[PDB]
Amino acid sequence: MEYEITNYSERHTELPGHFIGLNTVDKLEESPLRDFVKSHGGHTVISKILIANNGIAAVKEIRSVRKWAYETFGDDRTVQFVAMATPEDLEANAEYIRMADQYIEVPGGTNNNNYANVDLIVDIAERADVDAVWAGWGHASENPLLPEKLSQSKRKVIFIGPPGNAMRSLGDKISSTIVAQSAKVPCIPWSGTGVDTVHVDEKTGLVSVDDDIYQKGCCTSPEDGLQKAKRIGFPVMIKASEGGGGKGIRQVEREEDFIALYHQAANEIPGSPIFIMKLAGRARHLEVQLLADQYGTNISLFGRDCSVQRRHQKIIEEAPVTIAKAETFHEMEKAAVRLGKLVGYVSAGTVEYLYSHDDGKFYFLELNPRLQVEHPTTEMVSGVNLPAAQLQIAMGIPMHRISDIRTLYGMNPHSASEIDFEFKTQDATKKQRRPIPKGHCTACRITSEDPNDGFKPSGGTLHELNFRSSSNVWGYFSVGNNGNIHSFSDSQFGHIFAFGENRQASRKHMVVALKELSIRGTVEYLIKLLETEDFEDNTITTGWLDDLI
Ligand SMILES: CO[C@H]1CCCC[C@@H](c2ccccc2)OC(=O)[C@@H](C)[C@@]2(O)O[C@H]([C@@H](C)[C@H](O)[C@H]2OC)[C@@H](C)/C=C/[C@H]1OC
Repeated sequence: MEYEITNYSERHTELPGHFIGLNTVDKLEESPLRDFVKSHGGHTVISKILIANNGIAAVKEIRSVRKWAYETFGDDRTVQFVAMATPEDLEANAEYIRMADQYIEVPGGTNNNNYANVDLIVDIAERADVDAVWAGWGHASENPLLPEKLSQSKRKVIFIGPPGNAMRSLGDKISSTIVAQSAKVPCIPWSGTGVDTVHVDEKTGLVSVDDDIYQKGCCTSPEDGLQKAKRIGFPVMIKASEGGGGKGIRQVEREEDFIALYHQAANEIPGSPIFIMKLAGRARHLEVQLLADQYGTNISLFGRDCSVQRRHQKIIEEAPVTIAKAETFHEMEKAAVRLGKLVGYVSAGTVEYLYSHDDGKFYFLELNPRLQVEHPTTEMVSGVNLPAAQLQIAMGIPMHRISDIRTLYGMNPHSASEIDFEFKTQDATKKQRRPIPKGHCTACRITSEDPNDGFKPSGGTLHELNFRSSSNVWGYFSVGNNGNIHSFSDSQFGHIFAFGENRQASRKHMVVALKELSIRGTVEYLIKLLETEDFEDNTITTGWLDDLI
């Protein structure tokens, strides 16, 4: 078969070498896959992928890509998958291992010994002679050394995700906020407000902040920090930029406690720079789904509202966002895009925001440089197969030649016409359709207890739920093997996704599914949360669930 043609050869010359793989279209024999990549403007044929993950992540990657492969080439194995298999996963007969076209055994224990071990991943990538590695979420997905070492290999292995430079462009909290401010993204009042000068390596695009600028947002002494705190207004947070987890951080309610608490945080992470920031109160946590190709094009795929949290853990999330005014969320989308373009982002990513419904303002929190477990919420309302889009982007195919994206913008999916994603001109508004979310999706995190008792557990590590009473709901529970904290566990986590024509409908469908599920040997509190007046009226906040407890 033939396709409409895109010639991006000039643009290919500008791309950093780490984007280019070994099997480039120019020196490759004709084939369905090669023809597709070439005609669509891509540079490298990715026909074999190593999955540096397990559980639901590995299963989702395989199913999403194989579905795209089948729809596109009539052969769902056009792009092969190699799996990494720990003794724990092998012993549990994990589905992803059985699904993969091939697999390689790896050491057990915590993930630093396997799925998150960069050197091992690179070694296996070479041994398996793969074209690319997909990490997804968790494990080493956010480790810049992964794409860097993969590209340094003589096998020139591609990373299906953002480049190391993009991940590094957003360093500690201080450097990260300054970069955001340089991209004109509103940030929470802090000791560095106004500091927005960044340095971009004219050759690598790596974004950094010179020491003389970085220090502009740091405290020179406890007394200096107090002065900065007074200006910002109490309560504030004292934070050591090099702080780990919950160390090097202290909330200050009153001036009188500042100095003492400053030393407490400083002493936990000695020598670390310290910055002051206003304390976020009960508000909203919104996310913008970012998708970027290798040619500077960053777009948003609407967003998600994950305000309902417990101990900072997302429990209930929905897409698209509805609490914010349409134009205000569009501003969050645009700011996310500005940031993505600045750090040279590529692939899927999320920009998190703090949003106050009382005054309608929003503030940057962070950019998670990875695809998230709850991504199907966004996939459902946008119609975009995200793992397939990531794969095409990794092959060098531009945003406008990704079929699901063309469909989202109301274009003929077979056409090669350029798309103006910013709708800047009358011509663009004439040939394109502004994306509109299709329906609504509610996602709930669910937990289960399946103690390891010697008895052979139900085969597989991904237990799927096929609801008999609901038509718009799907869910799963997964055995947590080889985590960073637990190599195996009695507890099992998962998610349930429910679709509806609108917020009320998806909510209703979720409740119906949960009730059906509750007829099994957990989700009882979820049903109550979903049927509360506050949730129904959408008057919840980031502190809502914690206040109920
Ligand atoms: C682990 O694999 C599960 C994942 C299900 C995720 C929930 C489900 C859904 C969302 C909301 C409500 C109900 C169900 O989302 C979907 O089915 C949609 C969005 C989606 O993920 O389907 C997958 C792809 C075509 C693509 O990525 C995307 O389509 C654009 C296919 C491969 C389905 C795989 C499933 O296995 C059969």
